[PDB]
Amino acid sequence: LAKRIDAALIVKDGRVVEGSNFENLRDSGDPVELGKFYSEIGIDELSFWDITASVEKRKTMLELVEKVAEQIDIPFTVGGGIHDFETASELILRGADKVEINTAAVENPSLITQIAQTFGSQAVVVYIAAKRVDGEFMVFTYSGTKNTGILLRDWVVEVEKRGAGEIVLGSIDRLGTKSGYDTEMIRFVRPLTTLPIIAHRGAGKMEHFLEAFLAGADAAKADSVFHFREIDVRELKEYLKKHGVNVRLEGLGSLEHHHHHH
Repeated sequence: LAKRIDAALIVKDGRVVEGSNFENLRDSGDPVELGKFYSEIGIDELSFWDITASVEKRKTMLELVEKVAEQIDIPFTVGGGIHDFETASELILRGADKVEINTAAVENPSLITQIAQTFGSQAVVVYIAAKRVDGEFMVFTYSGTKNTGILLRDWVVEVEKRGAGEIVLGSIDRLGTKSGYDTEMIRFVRPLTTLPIIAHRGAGKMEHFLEAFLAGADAAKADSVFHFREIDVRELKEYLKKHGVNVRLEGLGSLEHHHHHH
């Protein structure tokens, strides 16, 4: 019944892709300052999703993880093309609370178990990109481009069996949309796993988060809707609490310039 609000930042070469509209920041495209800003206004957890193309990706992600852990105190996940145990191991040891895998786990589900055996299930996030194909939810890999022919219902069960800690459920059918989370897909997955389910893609307004939690999501992740300020994070948490959703609010408070405190 406790619910989580997460912000995700897509990063390339240590930069926020397409930036943000927070001109109060010294550099609105710097993922550490943006991430620290989110942790101060009330985001519960962060995801840093790297799309660095060329041969610099591994070093780039280790450098990001290093800088994030030194400045940021809320949990964060790194993801985006993490392909084996040694890469994931390096990133956790460098300071990431959680590592997210997708394509590599679909192709080699043993990878889930290998990470969880050393670092515990709570360190493992599996991102599942799913799409309706001929009346069935399917799993897509390679940045949503490869139909694996694997059914979502089968993969969710296998992901829990292999030892993942939580699932991010990203609806390709909502990619870039603003009409709501894929609540039908969330409801479809909810009876199939006891793991935390994190909704991703489709958020356009505050009411969409309420819908996702009524559908059984344990957490809701968004990116552009926060970065370009269509939704204010504190306003969202106040709205959710007002309508009965158990979000984390008492741990915040100081954002209205209330007198002074030395």
